[PDB]
Amino acid sequence: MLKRMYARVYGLVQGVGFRKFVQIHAIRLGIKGYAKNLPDGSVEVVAEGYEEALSKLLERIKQGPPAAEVEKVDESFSEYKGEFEDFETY
Repeated sequence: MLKRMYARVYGLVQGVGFRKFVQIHAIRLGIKGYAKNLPDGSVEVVAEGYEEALSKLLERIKQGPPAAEVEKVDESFSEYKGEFEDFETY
């Protein structure tokens, strides 16, 4: 069940190891896509992979790394486009 998952992460989420934490867990789970800093201070994640893997990554995203303080994750699921070959951070 390949899917694409979009996640917007609000809170104390920049300067705290967030993008690397998502990347590591994505690589561990076989997920491709990206985690990106946004100018407003939040982070966005686009992830493609099997549903079960995406759900595991979502759980990680909601927690964040130890220095993060996640206020809310907004997520949305949609069709897998097979757009990515790696998991990148920007």
